[PDB]
Amino acid sequence: QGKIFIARRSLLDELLEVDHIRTIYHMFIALLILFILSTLVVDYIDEGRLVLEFSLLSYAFGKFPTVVWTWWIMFLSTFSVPYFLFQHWATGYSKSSHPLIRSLFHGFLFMIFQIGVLGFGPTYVVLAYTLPPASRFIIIFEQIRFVMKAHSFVRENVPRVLNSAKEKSSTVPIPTVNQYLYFLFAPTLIYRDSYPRNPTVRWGYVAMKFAQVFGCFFYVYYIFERLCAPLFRNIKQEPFSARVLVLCVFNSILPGVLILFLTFFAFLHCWLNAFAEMLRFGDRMFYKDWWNSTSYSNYYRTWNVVVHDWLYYYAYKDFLWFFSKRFKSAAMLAVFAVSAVVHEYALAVCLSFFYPVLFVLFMFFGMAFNFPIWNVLMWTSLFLGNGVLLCFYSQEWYARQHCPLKDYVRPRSWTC
Amino acid sequence: QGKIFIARRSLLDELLEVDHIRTIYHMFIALLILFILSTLVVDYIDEGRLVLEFSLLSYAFGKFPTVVWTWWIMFLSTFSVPYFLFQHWATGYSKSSHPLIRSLFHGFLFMIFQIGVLGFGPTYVVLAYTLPPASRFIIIFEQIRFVMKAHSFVRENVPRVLNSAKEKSSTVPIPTVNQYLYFLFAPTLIYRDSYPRNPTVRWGYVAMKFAQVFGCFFYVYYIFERLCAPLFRNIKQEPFSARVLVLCVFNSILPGVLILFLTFFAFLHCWLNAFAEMLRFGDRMFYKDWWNSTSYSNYYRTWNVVVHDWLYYYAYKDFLWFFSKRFKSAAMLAVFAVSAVVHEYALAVCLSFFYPVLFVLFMFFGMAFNFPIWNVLMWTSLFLGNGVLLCFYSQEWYARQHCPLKDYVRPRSWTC
Ligand SMILES: CC(C)CCC[C@@H](C)[C@H]1CC[C@H]2[C@@H]3CC=C4C[C@@H](O)CC[C@]4(C)[C@H]3CC[C@]12C
Ligand SMILES: CC(C)CCC[C@@H](C)[C@H]1CC[C@H]2[C@@H]3CC=C4C[C@@H](O)CC[C@]4(C)[C@H]3CC[C@]12C
Ligand SMILES: CCCCCCCCCCC(C)(C)C(=O)Nc1c(OC)cc(OC)cc1OC
Ligand SMILES: CCCCCCCCCCC(C)(C)C(=O)Nc1c(OC)cc(OC)cc1OC
Repeated sequence: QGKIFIARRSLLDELLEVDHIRTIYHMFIALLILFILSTLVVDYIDEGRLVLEFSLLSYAFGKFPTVVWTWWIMFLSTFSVPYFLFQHWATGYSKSSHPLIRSLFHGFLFMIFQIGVLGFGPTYVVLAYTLPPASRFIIIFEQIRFVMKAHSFVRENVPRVLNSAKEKSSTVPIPTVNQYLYFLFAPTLIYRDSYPRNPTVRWGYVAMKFAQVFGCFFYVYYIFERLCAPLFRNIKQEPFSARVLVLCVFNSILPGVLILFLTFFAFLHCWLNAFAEMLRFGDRMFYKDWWNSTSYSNYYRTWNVVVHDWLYYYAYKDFLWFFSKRFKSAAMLAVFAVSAVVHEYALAVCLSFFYPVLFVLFMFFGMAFNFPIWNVLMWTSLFLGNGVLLCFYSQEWYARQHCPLKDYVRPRSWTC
Repeated sequence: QGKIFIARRSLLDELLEVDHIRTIYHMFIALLILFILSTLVVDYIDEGRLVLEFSLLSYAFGKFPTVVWTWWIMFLSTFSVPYFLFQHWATGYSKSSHPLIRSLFHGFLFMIFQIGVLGFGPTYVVLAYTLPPASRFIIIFEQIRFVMKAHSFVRENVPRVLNSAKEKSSTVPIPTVNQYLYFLFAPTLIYRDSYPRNPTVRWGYVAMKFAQVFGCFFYVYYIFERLCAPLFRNIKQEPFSARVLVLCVFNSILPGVLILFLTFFAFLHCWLNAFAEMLRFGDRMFYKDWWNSTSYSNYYRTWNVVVHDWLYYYAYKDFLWFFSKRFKSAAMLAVFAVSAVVHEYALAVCLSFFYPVLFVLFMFFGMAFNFPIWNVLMWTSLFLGNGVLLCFYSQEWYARQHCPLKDYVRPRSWTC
């Protein structure tokens, strides 16, 4: 019915000790060194001198004070008002006569809080202040994580209070402020927080892995520059040939697959692991081997098991017993769908589109491969889907960048 | 003083059972499936129908009857006349009075045999019949292997006869015809042949790995087509910009590194292993982990340990005690040098050049990195060297293909 946190170490950290995968990692970072050397040489050729401009990151992270102010107000809101609302509701529930009306009132209050304060704020800051595209993504990912963990907090703390008031003890098991402040930075996503912990904080370890994140970000940056610039920077003498389109979906796979592997590694492994060992909770793995995945169910099961666990437990179970319809084969097909749309939302704000190639891509993916060789099929479909989504998104982004076309129903499909 | 053949299995065959490297292999073959699908789609777009032309292999393997006739005469020569010459020399040596003059006579006879019959034949077939470029490579690699194994045969069988005639026994330990015919197809390169053997012949195994070779060859083919065509097919509106050159040496690394990895795998692992288990001698590994290589000595030590063992034993030891000079630090720097030149020769015949970028590349490599982070330096230098050699060779090949310029001292360096 619940989840057990066991203190096993991260999978990739245990696996990276073997010398072969060690050499794969060294090959990756040698490729990065080659990238930076090629970039410095190209800059020294083009400008003659004065290397290391770093222009794309300056354009993508422009209004950074606005972003950090938005994050400050976001964090203080999601830290203060849900806790205070739950305190008031628990007191008014356990104190006096029939609180079912009061319970529905507080439930509406929390619903409007989450919806208003955590959609309107984060979404309308973007649509009002006209942020850079990458600076929208950080705050929208933050709002998604915050609403997920707030819903987790409430859904975990409701039934305990319910059963304790049914037992009718004045000692209401309300959570404290410090453990909530801890969970707000926890790498997990369920309010049953890191009661299993780590003994000490290896500061060399956290420094190494945080610098690893800081390096992987520049690896993403150099990948974007050296591959997404030559393939996409306004080669728009429109042939509309299927040859050019298939060559884009071919040539964008290497940047696509490198970005996917690298961002998996960076974000999950070292980002979370830095905020794990810095927070004394490195006591849970957050991804099994997603390459060892023949069927689709397993692939979703062990890619970013944080999101998978949150979605599975809360969405699957609660949203399932709420319906228990005659067609329960969609028990996953439903949640993935909204997952799709939330990813669509994640690509709706920062891209200023709604072009749902990820949505229909996921639908074709699932409805085609739900009905060892399966591992090869999974890898080839992953390459092709990654490549097509990357080429389509970059192509539409630069085609709308070509002409502003001043409701965005499928724009820039014609080369402007 | 000698070598011991132990029946340990191939390294990569034992390592490929682990599921992670298994997934790397499946990723590779899924990439190949994506390659062939992209090629069929591009052909169906360009021609409208009538897929699967296979033109480049028809041009590269044109005069195949001539190649197989050359190989037949090569094999029958190197199978008959060295054996007969050694028989006659051993008999005339152990039979009668002072054979030092006769021994020098037979030594000159074998020297002229190897030099004439195994340079002139194979090299002058090429320079007379004007073979396709890839069909030169098969016969020149065959002549190199044949001269190496013939020299091995003679250098192993001389001292045994010497010591046996010093002991003065009429039973001269001459080798038989069948074991020589076996060694001529043996995967090893030392005449101390596969006395350790395998019990049986797994025909499913040899069929699978031979089909694996046949697939890896097409993987090389599709790599060449989809990457070396767009980057190199006569984009010759000469800027002579350092930017275009560094972008070539950058963009040719992925085809370069894929070709190197794949050809290592294909040729060594499955080619040799098919001719190992089909010949009842899979009782020796022929490469350790060359990725786990920090220093240069180890890298050369365990890349294609067949050639390394032949060179090391015969060249190193014999050519070393023949000089034992005051500067013996070149004990490796010498042999590698001739190795370089033989590779240069391997790239002198089939490329119709002598452009020695591999030679000076190897020299800079060694003289710069002889004096974990070393693993990264090795990988980045390997990427850069592979890329520069591939771009230079393809560029010069296509630039000489542009205009024939009808002694080839550094041609096509100007864009024709
Ligand atoms: C059918 C054809 C395409 C198969 C091609 C197989 C090639 C791509 C694969 C199969 C097994 C692989 C090797 C297995 C493990 C390692 C250890 C790592 O530290 C470096 C890469 C290296 C050395 C791999 C390189 C590429 C490799 C040799
Ligand atoms: C400093 C930055 C560049 C490091 C980037 C590290 C990335 C490229 C590396 C480090 C460890 C690697 C993983 C280790 C082993 C495997 C198992 C194999 O079956 C699939 C690839 C996979 C999943 C690797 C993918 C790429 C990987 C995650
Ligand atoms: C830009 C080229 C494509 C790169 C792909 C990865 C980009 C960073 C994604 C980061 C994020 C959002 C956390 C994530 O992993 N996404 C994700 C997931 O977790 C919510 C679950 C999931 O189900 C199997 C599939 C998912 O992506 C398909
Ligand atoms: C075309 C792009 C570059 C691809 C590189 C591999 C091509 C096939 C080579 C096949 C062959 C000749 C057998 C070989 O492995 N060469 C080789 C070697 O053995 C003799 C020893 C050696 O010393 C460390 C270095 C060697 O190559 C640098």
